[PDB]
Amino acid sequence: AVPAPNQQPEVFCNQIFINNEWHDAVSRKTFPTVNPSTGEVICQVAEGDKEDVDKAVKAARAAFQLGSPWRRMDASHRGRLLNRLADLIERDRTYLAALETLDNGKPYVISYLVDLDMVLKCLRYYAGWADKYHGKTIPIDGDFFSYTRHEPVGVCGQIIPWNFPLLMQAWKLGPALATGNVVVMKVAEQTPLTALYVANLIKEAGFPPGVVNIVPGFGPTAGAAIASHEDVDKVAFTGSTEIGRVIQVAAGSSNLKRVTLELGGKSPNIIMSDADMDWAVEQAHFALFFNQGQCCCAGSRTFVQEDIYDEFVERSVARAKSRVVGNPFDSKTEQGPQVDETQFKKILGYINTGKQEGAKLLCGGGIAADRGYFIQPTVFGDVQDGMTIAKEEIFGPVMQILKFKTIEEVVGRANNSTYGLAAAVFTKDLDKANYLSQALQAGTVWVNCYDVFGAQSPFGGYKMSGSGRELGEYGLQAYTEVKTVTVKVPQKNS
Amino acid sequence: AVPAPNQQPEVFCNQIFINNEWHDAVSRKTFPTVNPSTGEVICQVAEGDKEDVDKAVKAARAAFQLGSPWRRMDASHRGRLLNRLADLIERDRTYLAALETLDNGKPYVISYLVDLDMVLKCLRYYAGWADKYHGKTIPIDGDFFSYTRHEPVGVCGQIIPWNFPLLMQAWKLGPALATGNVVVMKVAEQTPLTALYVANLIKEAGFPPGVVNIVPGFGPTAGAAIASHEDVDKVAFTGSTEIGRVIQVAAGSSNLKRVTLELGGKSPNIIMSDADMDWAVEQAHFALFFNQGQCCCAGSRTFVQEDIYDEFVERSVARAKSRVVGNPFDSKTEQGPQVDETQFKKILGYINTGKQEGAKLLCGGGIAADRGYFIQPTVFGDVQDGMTIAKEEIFGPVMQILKFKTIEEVVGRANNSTYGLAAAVFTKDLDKANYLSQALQAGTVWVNCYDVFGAQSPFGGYKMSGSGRELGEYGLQAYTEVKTVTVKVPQKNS
Amino acid sequence: AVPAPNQQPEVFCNQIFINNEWHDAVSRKTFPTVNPSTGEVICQVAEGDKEDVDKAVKAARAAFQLGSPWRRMDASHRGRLLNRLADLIERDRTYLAALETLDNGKPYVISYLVDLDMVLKCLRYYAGWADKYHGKTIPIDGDFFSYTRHEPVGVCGQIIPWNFPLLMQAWKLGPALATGNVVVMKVAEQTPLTALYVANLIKEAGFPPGVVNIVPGFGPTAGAAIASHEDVDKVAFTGSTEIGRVIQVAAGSSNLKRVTLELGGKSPNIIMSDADMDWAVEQAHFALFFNQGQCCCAGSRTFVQEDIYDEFVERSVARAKSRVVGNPFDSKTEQGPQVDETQFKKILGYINTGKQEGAKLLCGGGIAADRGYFIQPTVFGDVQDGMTIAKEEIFGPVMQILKFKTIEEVVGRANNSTYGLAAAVFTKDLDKANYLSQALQAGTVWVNCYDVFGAQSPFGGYKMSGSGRELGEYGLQAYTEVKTVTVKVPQKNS
Amino acid sequence: AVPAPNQQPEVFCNQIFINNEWHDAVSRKTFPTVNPSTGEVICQVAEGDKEDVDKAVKAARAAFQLGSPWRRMDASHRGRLLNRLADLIERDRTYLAALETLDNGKPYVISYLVDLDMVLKCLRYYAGWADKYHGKTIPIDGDFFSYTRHEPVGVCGQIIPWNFPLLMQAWKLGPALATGNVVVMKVAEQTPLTALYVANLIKEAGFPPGVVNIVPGFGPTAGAAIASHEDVDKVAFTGSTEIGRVIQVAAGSSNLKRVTLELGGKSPNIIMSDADMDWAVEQAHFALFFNQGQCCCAGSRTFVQEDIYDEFVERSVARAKSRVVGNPFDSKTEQGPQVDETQFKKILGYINTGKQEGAKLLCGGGIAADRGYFIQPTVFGDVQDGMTIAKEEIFGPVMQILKFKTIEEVVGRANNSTYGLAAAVFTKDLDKANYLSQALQAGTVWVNCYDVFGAQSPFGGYKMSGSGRELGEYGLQAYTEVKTVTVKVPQKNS
Ligand SMILES: O=c1c(-c2ccc(O)cc2)coc2cc(O[C@@H]3O[C@H](CO)[C@@H](O)[C@H](O)[C@H]3O)ccc12
Ligand SMILES: O=c1c(-c2ccc(O)cc2)coc2cc(O[C@@H]3O[C@H](CO)[C@@H](O)[C@H](O)[C@H]3O)ccc12
Repeated sequence: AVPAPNQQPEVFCNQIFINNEWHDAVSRKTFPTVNPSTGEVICQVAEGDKEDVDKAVKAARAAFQLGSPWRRMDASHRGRLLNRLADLIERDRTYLAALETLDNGKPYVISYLVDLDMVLKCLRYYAGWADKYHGKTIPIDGDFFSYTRHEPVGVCGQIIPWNFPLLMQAWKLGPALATGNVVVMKVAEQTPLTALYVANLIKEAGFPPGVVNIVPGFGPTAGAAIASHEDVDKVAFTGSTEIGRVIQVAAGSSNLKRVTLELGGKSPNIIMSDADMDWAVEQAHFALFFNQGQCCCAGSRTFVQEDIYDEFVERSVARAKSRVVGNPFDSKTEQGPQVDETQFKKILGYINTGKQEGAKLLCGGGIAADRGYFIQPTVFGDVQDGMTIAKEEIFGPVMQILKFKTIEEVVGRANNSTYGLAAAVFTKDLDKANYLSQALQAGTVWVNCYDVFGAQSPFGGYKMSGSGRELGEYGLQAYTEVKTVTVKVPQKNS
Repeated sequence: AVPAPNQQPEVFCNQIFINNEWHDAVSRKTFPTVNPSTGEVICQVAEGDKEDVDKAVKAARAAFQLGSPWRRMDASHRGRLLNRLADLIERDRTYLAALETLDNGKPYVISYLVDLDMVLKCLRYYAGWADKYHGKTIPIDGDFFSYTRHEPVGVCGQIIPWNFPLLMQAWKLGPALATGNVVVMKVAEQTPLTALYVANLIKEAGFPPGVVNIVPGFGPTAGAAIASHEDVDKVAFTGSTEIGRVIQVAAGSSNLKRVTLELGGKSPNIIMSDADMDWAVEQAHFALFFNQGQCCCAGSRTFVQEDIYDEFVERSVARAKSRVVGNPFDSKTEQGPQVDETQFKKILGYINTGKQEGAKLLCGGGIAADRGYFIQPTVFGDVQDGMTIAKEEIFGPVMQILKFKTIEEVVGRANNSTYGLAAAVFTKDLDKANYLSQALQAGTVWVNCYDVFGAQSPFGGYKMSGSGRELGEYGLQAYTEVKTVTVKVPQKNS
Repeated sequence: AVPAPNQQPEVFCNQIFINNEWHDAVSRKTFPTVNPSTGEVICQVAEGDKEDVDKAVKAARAAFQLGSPWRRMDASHRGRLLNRLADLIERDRTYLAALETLDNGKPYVISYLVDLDMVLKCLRYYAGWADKYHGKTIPIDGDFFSYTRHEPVGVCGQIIPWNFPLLMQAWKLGPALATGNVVVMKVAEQTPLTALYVANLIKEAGFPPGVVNIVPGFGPTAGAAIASHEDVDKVAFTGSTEIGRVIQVAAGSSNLKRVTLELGGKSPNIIMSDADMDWAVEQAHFALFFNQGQCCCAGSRTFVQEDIYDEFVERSVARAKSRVVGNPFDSKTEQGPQVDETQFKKILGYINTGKQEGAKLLCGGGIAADRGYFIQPTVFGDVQDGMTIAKEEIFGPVMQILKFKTIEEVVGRANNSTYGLAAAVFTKDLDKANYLSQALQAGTVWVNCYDVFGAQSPFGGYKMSGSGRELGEYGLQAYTEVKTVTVKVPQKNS
Repeated sequence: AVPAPNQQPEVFCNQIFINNEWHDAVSRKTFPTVNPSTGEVICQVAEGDKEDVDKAVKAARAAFQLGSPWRRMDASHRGRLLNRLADLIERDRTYLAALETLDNGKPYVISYLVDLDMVLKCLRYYAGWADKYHGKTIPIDGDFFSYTRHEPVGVCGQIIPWNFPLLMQAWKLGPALATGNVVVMKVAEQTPLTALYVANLIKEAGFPPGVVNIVPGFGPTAGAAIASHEDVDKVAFTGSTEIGRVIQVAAGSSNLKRVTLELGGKSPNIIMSDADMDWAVEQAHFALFFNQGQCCCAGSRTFVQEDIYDEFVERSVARAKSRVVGNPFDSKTEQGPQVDETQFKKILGYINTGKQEGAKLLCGGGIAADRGYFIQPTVFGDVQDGMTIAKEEIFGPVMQILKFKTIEEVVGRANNSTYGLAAAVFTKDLDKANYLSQALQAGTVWVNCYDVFGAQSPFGGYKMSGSGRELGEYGLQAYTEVKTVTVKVPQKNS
């Protein structure tokens, strides 16, 4: 039930957002953001750098001062504000979904039904938490009354990637604002537009100036400035494992700001011989190909028990061959372009590595159109653990299918990775499902499904897939600083 | 009610502890540990380095393998084991208190009545948590059953300082073991002995081999090896802010292991004009001078409202002058030696800086004996915020007294620091107490008391005094890795 | 900032509400509801009895069937629905506040600014809980996976009084609906109208039929039918202690349905000699006189320390004398009529008892107008604990002022009661505040304030003032039935 | 690994236990307790009545006075005391197990390995909770600091049955003492001895006098006195649904004391066609026959899918026939006598009713020896839902086997009962397991197991099987009274 999109939405916001006002970079520099479907420049965007970050941080610090409107505001009112923002986003849903597709490349039907819905659910969920994250009264030894305050951690730097621009913004703003923090946010140069428009809505909703500040720009500049800033209390970063390390090192080298990381993965999707064949095949397809394969938790290692391997591979290849690649604004399109040229080439490079290393190319394997960054849905069979495409995050429409015999075997192989973001298990058997879900070293284990996200269930990596959790009650922890208050009393009684 | 101490306890453990066995360093090197009261070498200790740490980590990894005794053991049995350890420590309480005093220098009466009691309470507290830290069942959207497992984070490197050897070991082992982790622990070269003996008790209690491993040695070697290790999942460090940064950088540079830090402070102790004079004076004395001034949360900035300043200073100086410095085994001794020569000199250097910068030396200010590292209880009056001794952690028997007028003023001054470990407020007024406890940026705010610790109340730093919390339920968080399991079900019902 | 009221709002709903439809009583009987300001009949209302209750219960049971729209609905959607209801109530705020005043008698300014705001905050608060009340995953001994589901308790009978018609409905509906229960609600015969209109909004908001059912009528009929019903799972009752006992007896005599009770009180308001005189006097006045004295937690025993007694009494009498009694629709009116003739006479009876027993009548003491049920603000001084007006809930504009000397004395006197709903302490002293708040046996202790309610803080009685709590997270407990699920697994691991 | 029992343990305690002293009944009356294996009187026991209960309540009230040793004691010390008690019980384990068997009739091997182990785990579990049940600090609207104290509910009347004498005492004392309450306990006239000995241990462990008081006697006297007492704050009763109602009525008729109930059941044990036959058969046997069939949660309705019915019945009959009935002190004995003559006759009466109503008697059906109260393991086949033995709790060695076809069918039949204590599901299928566990209306649903209890997992009834939960964190709720404290502050900040 999807409203017709404006396939060329107007852009209203393309500057740096500080104190609820729009600003050029101090340097006046700008950078183009491209439509990945055409390769054409959509528009120019203010290129924030250290000096702009510095202004944003000072605005946030000021907004976070004891006695400020934001600090004095009732927690429940923070909730009202988050709900207002959600309402405004819903009002402009059709526009935002189109803009998202324009700048990112994902099919408009998905932007509208999936990304925007999830954004709304996330904000509305966290709205509910604003006045419900209690501290404790504690029965300490001796004649004392002891309790904890759950205070905001303070000025939060938030750095988000380009694969889910609006959704990532929501996953960050929701918990941070619900718990009374202020933020300086760096959005991805590939996809700055939708986030900037939301800032307009943040203003419209009534958030005090300085509470949310957005700085578009490049990573080694604006991003590094946030990570290294002496007055940023906490940084949250979603992106590559490689940059994640830069972030944590920067935090250690600067002011020991608190850090959470949502990084990449090479998530194993395990199909047992008793799985429902049709369901497993469609889910495995979805698990890998969703969002042009641009998911950190993509099912990029499809383990299939030998007894069903041949059939599973056949059906998978057929499903991949029938997948509709094309104009993201066309309702029939299942798969849009990759986000940019760098990704485009990286993916082609990996495909080549797959060919080179002896994986069986079963379909696709090349460019899918001659404008934009479209790539054919690609499937490799007989993939081995030692192969590059079996170890490294491809982040494109490239599926790896591996064969295994025993449950003990697949556990060891699935877990033999420095990633651990997610995993899935397809089986009808109670015991197998429980054995596997316990044994897999991943932040999320899905059973007979994949990519099931709920605002109420935490998500995050084991190992080098990250640290900390987002969503659910757990998502509040990293945005809270704990204070113990311990008072002498005349005589302690139970 | 204190048993007479053996003033020369025999040493039974001085090697590296791995798989419940004692080992020499691979290099066979050893290092002397000194009795700070005499300057004499107590004994030689195995000097662990990278290769030793590597063996310890492998032992831990093995003990943490799925299906291992430690992994399969009932959570409640982990609790039994912690209680057994506490029992064994209590059995050997008199010995351990003596050994603690011998190697550290703190008065034996305090070791016995304070340190060991606190050790016992910590372990017994955490024993109770072992089977009570629940995950969640979560009402996620759609036809799914979603829940979280609270799993052990895994192999935990733990690095502890010398000021509270036994207590720090307990604050680390308790939460870690209660939640089913394994540890590789680096103890301080100044104070290795008591921790090594406890390892014997850990074996005696029945903990599986590899669950707890201890590596004595130096920081830039053994410590750095742990922080940088590729198979250590989590590191907890207590020590200086300076080294804290090294730790977090090492974590970012290696495997993105999770990090918690308990660092230094320059905690403000605020005396309002309506405070109970006698109580405030005694508590302020205690707040600073306790444990030879070797507390991260020492009340090293004593702010006194002008109307009571003169009297407060007078009484403080008197109390300081009457403080008994001497042999830690003598029941009359209130203050032993500083831990070692480096600290000895650092403190003298700070005292000199205080004189140099124009603070009023009101008493002490020099060496207190000609053997060992004894320092006169020292008090500076009319201290100004810009002074070095008002900004930097001295970690010795050196009190700073500052004068202020208004509550608004003292809040801003107290908070004007990059530390934020603790603070205290002395007042009879309800409103003043609440205003201050809310406004002070510190991990713990004490009201009309100081240095009140309870195993049930969390403790840790704001700002550069650290990150994360120890003690209480909060102490379990950093030792837990959260897994979401999300299962497709036929039809979800409330 | 209050919109002008329609002083004769039209009535749209006066029937029994079942399955989102309006019905006459099976008997076709009706009863008048009166405007307490004039004594005139506002309108006729369906008089529900056992047979009507029976229909309502069956509708609720049906709506609660496994697989029903209400049972299958996402928890988060329950939240959306509660927020919609809140929105609809806000839309019709001016109307509802006027209708509330018309039927109940409270000043329209209060209905609008207080009752309706509180209604909105309650519903919006609970909307937030709907998908956040987790069960647990539990580390049980042995090779099992054990967890709990927090299920709805089921069909909930809810019986509410007349003193805060809209608010009481909110306090009941919020937690019940947030946790996915269904309700059969009995509203007070004195004040049925506003609750019935809200039922219309419940329908409009989109709640499935049968989820909320309302049955107007009398207590010994409709109420008793709910309490004794064989298919009602849980009953919540707010009202007199006397009827509370009937309710619990009925539950025990029928099907052992779960019970919570919010009953009366005789709450002590304790003014220490160091209190802020002006603040304490105004708050004490408010504490007693609010809502025509018709609050279960009214501060009906004002304990004043002897040193300030005379002045406090003087100021209190003056404040009471200046209190404006009259037409609730007039913006200048502070106090409307009592709810009905029965209460009117009960109160006059108590005033007479006060005179008879030797309390000092300091002002008021009689009827305040010759139409409606208006009573003069009345103050008794030198009240003694043994006096009837010091022991029994008057529920009218009748203040008792008692004198005391010591803190130990006042504690014992305040606690010497079979009520324990609330209490208050006025003092500037930290220690006194802490001593008293710990020692007073009451569900809520206010310090330097009174009647401070927040949707996030629980409220309920000690002793015979009730059992269970409303508001906050605690309010969810009585609406939840806990199921343990314990599953054999192949091998349990931490 | 079981120590040889003293088959005639000496009795040391047979009086009323008040203030850690032993007393005769005021009336000096005594009653015989019988050995159900022989029918011989073991010894005489003080017969407590109202006057004795009154003394016990006063002692408890006194021990619960503000400032008393028990009220002032550190929460953690409560835990130490519970652990000491557990230790003492373990010390006297062999003795207690024998005495339990002597008075109750259950096999000594079971008393020793099961009952006593469970007792120890329960107490040790709750010891850990003593200082961990936090209240909350709450982010309330306005300039206030609001928090809750979790206080003890107070004087707790606890009434326990005879089927698990020691275990029931533990399930009651653990949560109550851990949370700082005091108790007056009524133990069953059939089995008073072990609970009285434990009182001796309670004294030995160091519990202040009056904290635990035990009154042996009859139900309509001592029990009723507790339920109706004006100074008992809370009552917990385990027993028959019929008496449960008397208890709740008594609570409503007296002082509105808080009530929790653990009542009977007719729990369905559902065997699907894909279940592991051998496992299901042995578990179904255990589910029903354990403890002479005297478990409230006995699997007394065994539903078997038609395709496996014949085989399942055959194997069940064989297993029942081979069950060893005899002297509970003989290591070969699987089943002892029933608890007394009343039960003996009730069970025979039910067996006759089964024959009479047309159930197929497949084995047993009569008396098993001519001394004591031994009954043949009895199995009825082709049982129909309308039969009396299918509806009423038999509480003896009498198995009902019913046949069903579809999963929808069995859900409706299993749930068609006014009981709802427990249920079980045997199946290998993931979906079936999840569907059934969600749909069954029972406090505990076991999957592929039965009678799996853990101190950490809650247990209790839906419907008329009771209200409230015992064990786990949930077991603490009914022993806690919640107080909100709400303090005016100068300026509220997040
Ligand atoms: O990969 C996904 C991420 C994500 C978020 C943060 C990261 O760092 C990485 C990935 C977030 O949401 C997702 C939703 C996805 O699919 C959608 O999932 C939702 C609910 O799970 C459904 O409403 C839709 O049917 C389905 O299209 C798939 C992948 C992701
Ligand atoms: O500073 C203290 C630390 C500590 C621990 C870790 C750190 O990193 C820094 C400090 C631990 O324990 C302490 C106990 C202290 O005092 C004792 O504290 C306890 C309770 O607080 C009392 O029972 C004793 O009487 C009192 O002397 C004072 C300071 C510290």
